[PDB]
Amino acid sequence: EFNVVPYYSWFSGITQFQKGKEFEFVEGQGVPIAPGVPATEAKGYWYRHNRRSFKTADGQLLPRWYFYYLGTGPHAKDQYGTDIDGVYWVASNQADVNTPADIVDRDPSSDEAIPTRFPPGTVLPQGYYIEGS
Ligand SMILES: Nc1ncnc2c1ncn2[C@@H]1O[C@H](COP(=O)(O)O)[C@@H](O)[C@H]1O
Repeated sequence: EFNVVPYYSWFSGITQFQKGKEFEFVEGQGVPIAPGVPATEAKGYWYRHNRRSFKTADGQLLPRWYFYYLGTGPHAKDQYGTDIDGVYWVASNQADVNTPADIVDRDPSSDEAIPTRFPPGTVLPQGYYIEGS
């Protein structure tokens, strides 16, 4: 949850459930599927939301990552592929990463998030759960 309204991702998040496993994709992979989007526009980044829990007298949420098309979201101005903590860049090999994706953001009610799905052959990062799946 957010005490500051986030930029809305077109897609459901990917949640870490095993500590220690790194968030990664093979180069050319990792852009979630949206109907009608040309592969030339399949470029962007996953952004890590660190989550924080409140203290109890019991006994820790792990991060959840959200996808943003290139030139959108909280890192809209950062260059593709730049080392930034909490940003993981992904792109189809059809995409030119020197230009922002031609994709207006999501919301209001207008559209709900698309459950995150990847094409056959995608190496899925172990230790992460794709929300919606
Ligand atoms: N920065 C964000 N933080 C939390 N939720 C977001 C964010 N951007 C968009 N959303 C939408 O809120 C829902 C949470 O994602 P998920 O719970 O993993 O299914 C998703 O449908 C998101 O796309």
